[PDB]
Amino acid sequence: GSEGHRTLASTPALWASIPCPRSELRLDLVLPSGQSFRWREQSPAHWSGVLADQVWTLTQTEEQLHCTVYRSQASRPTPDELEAVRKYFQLDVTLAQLYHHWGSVDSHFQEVAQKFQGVRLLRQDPIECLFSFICSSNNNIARITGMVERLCQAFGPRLIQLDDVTYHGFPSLQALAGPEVEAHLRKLGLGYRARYVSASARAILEEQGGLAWLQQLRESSYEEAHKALCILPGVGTKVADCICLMALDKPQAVPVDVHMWHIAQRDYSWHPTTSQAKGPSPQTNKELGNFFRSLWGPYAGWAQAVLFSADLRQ
DNA sequence: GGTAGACCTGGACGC
DNA sequence: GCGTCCAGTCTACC
Ligand SMILES: Nc1nc2nc(Br)[nH]c2c(=O)[nH]1
Ligand SMILES: [Ca+2]
Repeated sequence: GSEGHRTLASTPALWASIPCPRSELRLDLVLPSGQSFRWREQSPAHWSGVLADQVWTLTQTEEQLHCTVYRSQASRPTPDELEAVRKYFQLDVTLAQLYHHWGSVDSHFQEVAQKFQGVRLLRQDPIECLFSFICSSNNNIARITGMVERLCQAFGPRLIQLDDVTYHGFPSLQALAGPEVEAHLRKLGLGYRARYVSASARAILEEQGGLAWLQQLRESSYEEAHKALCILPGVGTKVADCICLMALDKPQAVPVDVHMWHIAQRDYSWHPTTSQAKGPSPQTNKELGNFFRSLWGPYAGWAQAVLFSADLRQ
């Protein structure tokens, strides 16, 4: 009853709502689609994960997003805590206004969007977002998900346990920069990225100026932010774009990967024109990004999130 | 300035 | 049951 993961039905008094129609958000289309890797549908239509250093379970009805938080006396999320959720899902951004616009200038988008509504971008923590995507390169979402879980279990603060699940906060820079981290990460199965994580944490803490340097890029320009991130080991064009779009408030950033290349070729008959290469390469990937920006506008990265999410569900 | 190949690690084929 | 193919970043040499 009071044990295990909560469900809206089981612990009624332990849930607070926030107005949000499925047209503004679809948990099942945002949480497991490769933006954040820390949410799990422990119970049908109920997603659990760490949000703002606390564990939460979320579920939705046609017009409501139901939230419950596990902190001592179990109580309802307060108005402030709920505000943290609104911020995570960037709810001030009207997804219906964006879909209308993109669909107005892109007939193919209008078509896909008609069946994949509620795909918006999570506003993530720079650090969590940075190392999670360092683990993403040349990998698949399912594997990346386990790597990130083992990484947080081994180096992150222990939060609380529900059923046989112990939740952990994302490791700090100091922890990731500690001694022998790479070796431990390799036993955890991160492959060659184990080096990127260790090397990137130290680089940030010992050469770039620490956490302030990262949290800073958020006020800088996409052009600025993207160049800086590429300095870090394991952070190429894609990873840096994912970070700019999902954690540094650069909504025009467009991560270019195998999925976006397939979407470009199959749904737009796109081809590189300013570059000599016929396939993926540093030059062609940059062109594709510009292409999608030119097509969708200022919030091109968000539109990209819709097609990418839709391309996974296949 | 612009490419071939190696990288870790499993699922998903295909024979 | 096995050898490939897949889901980006970094460097050789150009
Ligand atoms: N373009 C793109 N590539 C990605 N890889 C991962 Br893993 N997640 C994403 C994403 O949201 N967009
Ligand atoms: Ca590939």
